[PDB]
Amino acid sequence: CGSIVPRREWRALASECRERLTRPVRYVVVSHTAGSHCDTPASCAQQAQNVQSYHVRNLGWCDVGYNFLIGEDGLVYEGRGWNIKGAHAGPTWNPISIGISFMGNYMNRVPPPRALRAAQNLLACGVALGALRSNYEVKGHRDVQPTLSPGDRLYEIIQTWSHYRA
Amino acid sequence: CGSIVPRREWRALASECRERLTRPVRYVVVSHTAGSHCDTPASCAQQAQNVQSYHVRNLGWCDVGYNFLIGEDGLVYEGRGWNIKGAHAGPTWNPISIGISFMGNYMNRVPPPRALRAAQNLLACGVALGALRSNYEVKGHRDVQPTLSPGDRLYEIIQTWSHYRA
Ligand SMILES: CCCCCCC(=O)O
Ligand code: NA
Repeated sequence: CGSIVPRREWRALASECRERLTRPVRYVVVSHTAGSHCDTPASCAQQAQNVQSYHVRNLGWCDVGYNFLIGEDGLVYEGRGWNIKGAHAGPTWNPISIGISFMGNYMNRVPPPRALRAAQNLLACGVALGALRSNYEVKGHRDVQPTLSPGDRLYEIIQTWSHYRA
Repeated sequence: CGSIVPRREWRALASECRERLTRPVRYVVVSHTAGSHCDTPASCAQQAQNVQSYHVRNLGWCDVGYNFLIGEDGLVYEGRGWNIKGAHAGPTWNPISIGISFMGNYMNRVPPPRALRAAQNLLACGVALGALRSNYEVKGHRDVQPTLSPGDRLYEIIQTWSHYRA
């Protein structure tokens, strides 16, 4: 639960986000970035920077929209974290969910087991902290918004998860 | 609790080790491999293979001697794990300790924060599982055996840890 790459370590611009989530949060929404893939701590720190740059500079958002990002390096990158409302699943789901995004496009490829392990351990951590309900529900991005996110291959994997609910 | 690269994923030779540790284990001994470092899941899986090869083929040991290895990629590699007696700290400490080894030489270098985080969260996981006592003690390799292990720079860092006792 303490094995998250913190904001400063991936050279994140400072957050301007103020809106808080109400703990414990019932929902996890799993997205993909549909961005470049990365499989080294060096390449994934850069990728998290690029995603945040797009969201802050181009979209004018207070921070990277996701609560956490997942690298194919098997590390979790701190986004808005447990306590700050994300921008990842639209205005109905953002206030009542944690958004975790796998960095890449998983339409025609899977994240490696280390990426999946990182995500599953992140969610266990959320329960332990009281950030997530013990009985949290995992949704695919496409289950709550019109998108291919989180990609067909990754979507089929999260459908098998104990906490998945269509 | 927590995330770990399992034996099969780093292509480990099958273990022949049978001798069990008595849970909960009171002591953690921190070593270095004094070997080549690695900072990618690909390079660290190979490094764990190389360390195990040395221990099994050359030293004739039943498995890699460490209970867990720590990569500069920020991942933990499963060694003998929580339940099997290691070969890392000699015949007095092996039966009463978990041996975790940072892959590299930390005489004139520190492990990156992600490596240190991985190790600290591995130990929290051990407590959560009942593998380690809640009041476990961290020892440097050099505190229980005549060696420079775990290297001057890493030794100075583990001296600052909550559970460290010389
Ligand atoms: C606040 C909860 C921390 C629990 C300790 C085990 C963990 O690393 O998740
Ligand atoms: Na002491």
